Amino acid sequence: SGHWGAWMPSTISAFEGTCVSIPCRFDFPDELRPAVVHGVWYFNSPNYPPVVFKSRTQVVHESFQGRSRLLGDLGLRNCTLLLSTLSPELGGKYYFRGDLGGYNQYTFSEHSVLDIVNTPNIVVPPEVVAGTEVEVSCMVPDNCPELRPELSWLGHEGLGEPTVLGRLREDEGTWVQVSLLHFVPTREANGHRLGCQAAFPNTTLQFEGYASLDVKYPPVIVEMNSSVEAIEGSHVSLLCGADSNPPPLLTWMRDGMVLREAVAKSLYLDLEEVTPGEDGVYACLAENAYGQDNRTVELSVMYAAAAHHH
Ligand SMILES: *[C@@H]1O[C@H](CO)[C@@H](O[C@@H]2O[C@H](CO)[C@@H](O[C@@H]3O[C@H](CO[C@H]4O[C@H](CO)[C@@H](O)[C@H](O[C@H]5O[C@H](CO)[C@@H](O)[C@H](O)[C@@H]5O)[C@@H]4O)[C@@H](O)[C@H](O)[C@@H]3O)[C@H](O)[C@H]2NC(C)=O)[C@H](O)[C@H]1NC(C)=O
Ligand SMILES: *[C@@H]1O[C@H](CO)[C@@H](O)[C@H](O)[C@H]1NC(C)=O
Ligand SMILES: *[C@@H]1O[C@H](CO)[C@@H](O)[C@H](O)[C@H]1NC(C)=O
Ligand SMILES: *[C@@H]1O[C@H](CO)[C@@H](O)[C@H](O)[C@H]1NC(C)=O
Ligand SMILES: *[C@H]1O[C@H](CO)[C@@H](O)[C@H](O)[C@@H]1O
Repeated sequence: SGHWGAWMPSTISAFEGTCVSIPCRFDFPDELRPAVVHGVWYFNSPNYPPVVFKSRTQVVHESFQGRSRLLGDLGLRNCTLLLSTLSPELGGKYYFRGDLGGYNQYTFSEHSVLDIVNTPNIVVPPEVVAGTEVEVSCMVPDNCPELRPELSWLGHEGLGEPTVLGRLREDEGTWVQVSLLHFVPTREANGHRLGCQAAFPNTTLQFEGYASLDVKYPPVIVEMNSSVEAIEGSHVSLLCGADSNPPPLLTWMRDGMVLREAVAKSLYLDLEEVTPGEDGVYACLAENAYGQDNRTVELSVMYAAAAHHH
């Protein structure tokens, strides 16, 4: 109580070409009773930081000229800063310095890191599995009073209609715009391109961000031979194809014995000089981390080989 100190969000973000208001409050010993309260805003991009604002001499660095103005009264312990027409160069650390005349100048420790962005924020859970309810969100910074972002999805036709949460508060007292997608994805939703757009009315500013859904799903054996009727002594190739994400482990088996095994989309089982001893049921097993599938095929050597003398 009645102490040198400041209060501002450690981090804050805004769209390139827009504005940002950095909420700021500072305090000082009440015993001072200054007739006039002065202040200085400094900028550190990565020992001579450019001056954003300085009430004393009204000096403004060229990078901030006509792009920065102090909001709120310093006499009311309110050092809120507005930065306008933002460009990537303005990204960095901002800190405030109090000046109550005499030797009562004070550079406050707490600062604010401004992040300037050009794409909306799409949040997708690290593991998306088919058959489970999934939430996807588009987040957008909302710290510009003069310009409000309109949020919209791109290529969301198969995922259902969005649910707009609106302006939400995050930590440090900053704001975001959030829109949601709640859906149960099938295997078809794998690779689906998801896009979000942040547009500002009465401007030409339009920001787009895209992401691709990685949908995991169990194997479905889609390629499989029908009942094989082979010629004596011929060559027989059995093919088992499987569709899964991630790619499946394919296993050819007969009589409880693994004939061939490989992590692939398709797996061939080659039988040479086919004899009646090769007759029987062959099984193809497909499995990944999310499920399994299996089919069988009966091999029948029912065609006698013709003699071959020339
Ligand atoms: C330190 O000083 C700073 C600056 O002096 C103070 O910050 C200001 O505080 C005042 C309150 O004293 C605020 O003024 C209020 O603003 C409210 C804003 O809400 C409406 O107005 C907007 C107009 O641009 C409008 O966008 C908004 O949303 C509408 O549009 C959206 C899309 O267009 C849509 O999503 C919405 O649903 C809605 O339709 C609202 O309608 C307003 O409601 C109040 O009546 C009052 O005017 C300033 O905005 C603050 N300025 C800044 C830069 O933050 C700060 O409080 C001081 N600190 C202390 C401790 O005193
Ligand atoms: C946006 O509207 C403001 C007033 O609300 C006006 O000053 C400005 O010129 C407009 N910008 C454009 C590009 O029309
Ligand atoms: C099984 O099917 C694959 C692909 O359709 C084919 O290449 C292969 O020759 C077939 N096997 C037999 C014995 O016909
Ligand atoms: C093959 O799949 C069926 C269900 O599709 C299952 O009941 C059976 O146990 C599976 N067989 C093997 C060997 O995994
Ligand atoms: C600011 O200056 C020093 C900082 O410790 C103290 O005398 C006191 O906190 C004052 O507010």
